[PDB]
Amino acid sequence: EEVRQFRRLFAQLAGDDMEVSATELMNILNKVVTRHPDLKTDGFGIDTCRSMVAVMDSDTTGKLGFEEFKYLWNNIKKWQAIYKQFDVDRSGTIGSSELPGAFEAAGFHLNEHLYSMIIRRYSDEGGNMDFDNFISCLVRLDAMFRAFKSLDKDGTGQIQVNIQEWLQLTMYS
Amino acid sequence: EEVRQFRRLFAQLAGDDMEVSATELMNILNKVVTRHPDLKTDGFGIDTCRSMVAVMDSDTTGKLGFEEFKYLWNNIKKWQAIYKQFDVDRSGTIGSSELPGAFEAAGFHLNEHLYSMIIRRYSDEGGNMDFDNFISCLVRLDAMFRAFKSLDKDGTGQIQVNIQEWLQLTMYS
Ligand SMILES: [Ca+2]
Ligand SMILES: [Ca+2]
Ligand SMILES: [Ca+2]
Ligand SMILES: [Ca+2]
Ligand SMILES: [Ca+2]
Ligand SMILES: [Ca+2]
Ligand SMILES: [Ca+2]
Ligand SMILES: [Ca+2]
Repeated sequence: EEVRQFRRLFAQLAGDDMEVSATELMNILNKVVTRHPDLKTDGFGIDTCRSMVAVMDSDTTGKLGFEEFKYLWNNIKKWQAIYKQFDVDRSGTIGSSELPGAFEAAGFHLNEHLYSMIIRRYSDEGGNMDFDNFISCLVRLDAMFRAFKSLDKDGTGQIQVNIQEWLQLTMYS
Repeated sequence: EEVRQFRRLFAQLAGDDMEVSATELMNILNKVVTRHPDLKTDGFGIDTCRSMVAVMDSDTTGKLGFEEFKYLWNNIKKWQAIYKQFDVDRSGTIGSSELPGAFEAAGFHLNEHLYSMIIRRYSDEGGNMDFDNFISCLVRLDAMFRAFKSLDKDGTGQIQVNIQEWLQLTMYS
């Protein structure tokens, strides 16, 4: 069964301390993207992986346990499919005019101002976003959405935080 | 005069569009750290530089204007001196027990929980933080402190933000 083998894959990757570190994540992600040249990327750098691990480290162990990893992994599989689905011109990258569609297909409805911010931070000089940038952006985006929602359970449209919560949320990412 | 030559240095680095991009920043920072082997680092990666630029891009031009760059540059000079001052064992890295002193010397008084979060995100398996990590952490930390303060001018100890402000603040960094 697929479930059983994924479980084994995690155990194999996590190794000795049984959790996946940012370095362990980087290695499996780069080794996997290489098998997909149709996904333009300069690779998953260590800093990007430490950001993805932190944002996914809900139990604050510093690394990814099975569930955290499973969630991340499935999200990546889903976003990888979307990435290719919306790269209509086969540039191997998500361009400025393909981004809104890709994000909305991933379940994220942002506005013009937010999209421009995203492009400025995760896209290149030509408004192009490669695969590792696309994936890390969405991992972070999904996480920031979840964080806001969990802090606004009554749906008031606003959250209130002190400096310690603020720094924990913004720095550990 | 030093002021005049720094102004020229910025103009030279910013080039054609007269602002310093993340790539332009990365290049000058790496070319400068190399002249200091006493500063252990795997170098300033592009993703780290895009994070530093975004967090410093107060006018949201996507790049660093003279003032933004000047502020960043002076901060780095100041933190570089502190980095060496507190690396008492000359490991070329700021270790777990040197961190609190370094940060407090930089004007940041955090608590145990915040420091542990920092170590988990910016230090290595051995609790060691290299130069590029140290600098990018403080750039971000200083920025998150300023952002909170500007949103809490009455000093109530809390800020209240909607989802759009939240995402702008957390994603553009
Ligand atoms: Ca491990
Ligand atoms: Ca964890
Ligand atoms: Ca495309
Ligand atoms: Ca990239
Ligand atoms: Ca420029
Ligand atoms: Ca700017
Ligand atoms: Ca040291
Ligand atoms: Ca580093």
